Amino acid sequence: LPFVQLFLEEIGCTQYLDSFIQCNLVTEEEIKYLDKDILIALGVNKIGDRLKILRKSKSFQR
Amino acid sequence: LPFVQLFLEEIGCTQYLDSFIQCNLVTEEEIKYLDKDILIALGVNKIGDRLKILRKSKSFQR
Repeated sequence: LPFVQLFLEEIGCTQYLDSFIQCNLVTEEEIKYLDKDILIALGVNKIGDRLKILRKSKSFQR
Repeated sequence: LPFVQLFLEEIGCTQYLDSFIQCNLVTEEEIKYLDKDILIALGVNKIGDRLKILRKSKSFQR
């Protein structure tokens, strides 16, 4: 019962829900099993925060 | 042994020398711990290849 929403809420990325669901980041693993260039492509050209998600994406260890 | 040019040339980043040297990616480690946002911010907004560098970036171990 994953909820990337609860995660994006911490990384203030409420505008990355329908964006992540498209790229496939609605899981607590997909983000941990992906890259950052995927986010930017996901539809988040917003340079900067993108780097944050990069680190947050790793927030998952398992 | 700073020769990222050899590696950047293998990934096709001939136009990332003065860019990498700016951020400090002229080492076989700096890029080993860099992100896509770091590259895009480095001066490579070129969406796409960025992901490649992100992958090759990991090409570095020790």
